[PDB]
Amino acid sequence: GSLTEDGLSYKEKFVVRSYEVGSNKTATVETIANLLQEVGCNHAQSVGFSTDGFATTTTMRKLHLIWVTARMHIEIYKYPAWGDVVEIETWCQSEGRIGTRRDWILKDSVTGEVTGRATSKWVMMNQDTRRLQKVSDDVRDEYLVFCPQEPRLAFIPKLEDPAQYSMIGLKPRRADLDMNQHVNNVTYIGWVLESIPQEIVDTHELQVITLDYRRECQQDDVVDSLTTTTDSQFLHLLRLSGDGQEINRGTTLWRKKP
Amino acid sequence: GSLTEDGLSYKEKFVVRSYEVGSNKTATVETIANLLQEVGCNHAQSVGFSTDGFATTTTMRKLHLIWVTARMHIEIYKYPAWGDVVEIETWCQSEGRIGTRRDWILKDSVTGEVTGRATSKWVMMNQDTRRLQKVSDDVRDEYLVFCPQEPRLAFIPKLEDPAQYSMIGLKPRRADLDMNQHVNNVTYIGWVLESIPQEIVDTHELQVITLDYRRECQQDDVVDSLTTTTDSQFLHLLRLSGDGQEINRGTTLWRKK
Ligand SMILES: CC1=C(c2ccccc2)C(=O)N(C(C)(C)c2cc(Cl)cc(Cl)c2)CO1
Ligand SMILES: CC1=C(c2ccccc2)C(=O)N(C(C)(C)c2cc(Cl)cc(Cl)c2)CO1
Repeated sequence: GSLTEDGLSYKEKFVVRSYEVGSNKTATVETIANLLQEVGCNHAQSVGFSTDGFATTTTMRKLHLIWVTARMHIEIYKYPAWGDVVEIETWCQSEGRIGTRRDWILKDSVTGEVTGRATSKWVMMNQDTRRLQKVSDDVRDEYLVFCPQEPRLAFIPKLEDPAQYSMIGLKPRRADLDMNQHVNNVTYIGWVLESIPQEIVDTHELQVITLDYRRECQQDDVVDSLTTTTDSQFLHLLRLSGDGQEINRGTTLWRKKP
Repeated sequence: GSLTEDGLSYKEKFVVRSYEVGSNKTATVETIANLLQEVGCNHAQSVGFSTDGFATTTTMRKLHLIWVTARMHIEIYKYPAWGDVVEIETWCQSEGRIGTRRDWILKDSVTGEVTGRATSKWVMMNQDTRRLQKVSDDVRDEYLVFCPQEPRLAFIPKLEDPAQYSMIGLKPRRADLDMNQHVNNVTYIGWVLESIPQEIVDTHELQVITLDYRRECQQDDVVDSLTTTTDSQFLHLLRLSGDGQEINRGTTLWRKK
């Protein structure tokens, strides 16, 4: 991949792999989320951020601050097949003192058609206290020149008991942990979807997913995935085993297979 | 990637991805096993096999047979870092009537130094009955021309109760199922390693894994991973939760970091 002409966005091509696809021989939404993160990480490395975190700025490192996902919104018009080339363009925008927003456009590299779009909201957290805080001038100074400064946009209630559907006792595997031994953001997507009935997954494609991130799942945590029906639309809640804390809430929109 | 000069092997380069690495910022053994499968799948497609199975020949389709892994043996000398370029060469050889053998060599793309090797034995079976079939002349005729004909080589007891270590209630998620709707062969590797104590994983690197595949885990099955100590060496057993039907047995060899 590489920075675009103006150095304010980053493009990368990916060949969809045999193990990245599900029943339809098309990329899973988990694969798409992984590719989105990869092109985001590669953008960060191309403008000189260190590999030790997600675009931790010098001052963020001294103050023990990290970027964490508040929200992820993905819309897929067409999932690319095994062996297809997808091109993903990504950029990051400052959102004043609240945090940063990373956006993505997915294209079929052969046709140039837009096959999907994504947007994510990231906030700053003290890595030690897990408390959120406003982006200071000092931190913004260290990344604003890498961001388009005119707007460039690619583009949830709490599930009530009883849930219509559930998948309980979901556990992180060592493969779900990133370099920092934190649960990968993409695992949460997989967990949300686990409580959708197989009959829906077998006959529908996921068109839209919106996830709110409340709290991390640790390596030794156990998670329950809860789903209620609200094209089919669902409301989602991930919470810790034992009526523990909410970790995620979300919605999905599914379209009938063709 | 592409077929090599003589058309009897396939090479592909991979740039190791951010999410493919663990603690040391080097590729997981699960990532390496996935890349091995991918370069194997891409070889199959380059010599004309369709995506509907793992290199199902015309006659295998008529007889309702598929290739399944009987045994996987991987040795890693050096796990490549995030952003490193690894080159994998792969080829397939007939094993008389027993089945096929796919081998892999992993190299540092820049130095040509061999960083790993793998070999796998694959057998023909009806997925539903699990009944094994010796490779007939008619099936061999449909793939032998894509294989080197002279040998080219890249290069287990049942755990007794009680196991020293265990991880119980392991269940496949939707991402663990392949395009043909069965549990990915790499999931079994992850499950085996789940019962290795954290203290070993934190201080050691996996140098060797040998897995014997006894029968498939279905989408709704629940698995127990059992490990006993035998450089540290372990014996491994994956069995169905409840009835204790054997799914896999294996051994691992770990070196200090
Ligand atoms: C400085 C910065 C950038 C950033 C901004 C402009 C250019 C490159 C990175 C950035 O993308 N950040 C976030 C947190 C959005 C990010 C997202 C992703 Cl999926 C990967 C990385 Cl590794 C990081 C925040 O901090
Ligand atoms: C015909 C064939 C080939 C084969 C033989 C020569 C050239 C290409 C494929 C082959 O590789 N087979 C196995 C089953 C070993 C294989 C392994 C892998 Cl990791 C992927 C595929 Cl998709 C299949 C079996 O049958």
